[PDB]
Amino acid sequence: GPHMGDLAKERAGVYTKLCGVFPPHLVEAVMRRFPQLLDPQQLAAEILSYKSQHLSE
Repeated sequence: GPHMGDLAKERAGVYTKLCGVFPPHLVEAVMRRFPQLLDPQQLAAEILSYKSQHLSE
């Protein structure tokens, strides 16, 4: 997927729901991880690891 155009519609709705699944500081970050894949549940998977990696003892 070299070109871009339809992704705008996905990220639009996806991000909207992200506000109800995770905070902005997270989404805004994870969004950089999957610049080609923007999903409500998918983004959750990445965050699950990102958080666990920065979890106290």
